[PDB]
Amino acid sequence: RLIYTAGGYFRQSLSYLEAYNPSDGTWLRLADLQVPRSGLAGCVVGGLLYAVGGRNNSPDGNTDSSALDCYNPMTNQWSPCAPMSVPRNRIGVGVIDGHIYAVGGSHGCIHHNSVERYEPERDEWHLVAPMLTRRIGVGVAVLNRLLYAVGGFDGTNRLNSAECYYPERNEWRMITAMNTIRSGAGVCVLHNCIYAAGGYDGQDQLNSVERYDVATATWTFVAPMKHRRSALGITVHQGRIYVLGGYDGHTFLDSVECYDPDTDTWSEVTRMTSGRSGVGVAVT
Repeated sequence: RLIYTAGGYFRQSLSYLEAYNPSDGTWLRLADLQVPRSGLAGCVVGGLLYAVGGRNNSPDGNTDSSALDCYNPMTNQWSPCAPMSVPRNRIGVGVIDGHIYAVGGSHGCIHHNSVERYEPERDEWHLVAPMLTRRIGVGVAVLNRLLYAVGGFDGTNRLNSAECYYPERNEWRMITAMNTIRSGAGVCVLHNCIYAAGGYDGQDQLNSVERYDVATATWTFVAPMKHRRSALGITVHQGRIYVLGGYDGHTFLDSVECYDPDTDTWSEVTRMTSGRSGVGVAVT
């Protein structure tokens, strides 16, 4: 299994699809995205890598994207899917029972609270209950088949609040808020906890990391990462967290850091071939 990073933005939206091999340290250059996109999200269903939403920021235009695209590692080809009902830049996504939930994001100055669900076996999107909060730059994680939306930016304020979607009741419920306000953080599930790493609080890019325990309903803070970063990509590979790229207020980072939970330590393990922020990332 490899860590795939798709899209991103290094002063313009990017088409790169690259795959990292934590074992031999190699970066594999795969098929370009059909359209350059940043602020997208990545996920995996079946063995298929999906790129969701984002925005095409190009020297001749600036269009937020409703698109869903599917990459097959067995053919090294991209294929389009049915698009979401609205464009969603700085989207969050989670996977539950083989269905892709697209959460939040922006379309122009519209900041979405709407959420929609993609079924790959019918190739179709349907709207579910909207969030309690408009969130762009929202982190999304799935724990025990419940969908968590964490932090983000509602158009006026950045958020430390988090809410939880129950698919069986089609309703959102507020949970305990994070310790720190974070937009553009990396949010993932590791072991049985939700991690929120980095982000932007409206004043500084953050290196802090905190994890939510459902049993205690408490957001604990763990060892901070080496480099402050917002709009970072994040994923879990072989029981460790990987954060990729991001923006630190000056530079688009190519640093990749890896978190080992048994030692509560962050290690810098590789550099991307080129610095970038707002990537989608997944493992397949």
